[PDB]
Amino acid sequence: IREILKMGDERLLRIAQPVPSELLGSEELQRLIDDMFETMHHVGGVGLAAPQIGVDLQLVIFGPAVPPTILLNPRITPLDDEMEEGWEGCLSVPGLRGAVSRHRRIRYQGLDPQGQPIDRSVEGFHARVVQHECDHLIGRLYPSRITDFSKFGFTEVL
Ligand code: NI
Repeated sequence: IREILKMGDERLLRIAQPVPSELLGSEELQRLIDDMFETMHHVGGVGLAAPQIGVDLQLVIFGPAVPPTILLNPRITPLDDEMEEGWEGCLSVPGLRGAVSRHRRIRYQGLDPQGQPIDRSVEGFHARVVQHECDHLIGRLYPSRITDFSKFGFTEVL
């Protein structure tokens, strides 16, 4: 159970480095992956990005069902311009929720932990989780994507 970094920490604002091919299939990576699974489970997240536990790598884990997925070096492509508002919380932003507008429909690509391509087109909540998780790899937390501040508040008030 590694510590979740909280908003204010410089390490959540870094652009993350790509997982070098050398780590693919490795004991080092598998250990990092299990560390993130324990931590994500101990605090009840549906997602977690390696920079939230201070690990500077393009690696997210996630999974209204979404499959358990370990996604490395991702790239997102919107499939159209349709956008959609939904509630987001973040473990690095305890006590708060915002409404955020994201692409309704995305393709995502990257590598599984063995080096095998991932390639998926998804919609709705599955597309939201992935966009949320990949924003952490470019140093972005949801309050920086809010355009309607009437919907930003403390979870106990909203
Ligand atoms: Ni998050």
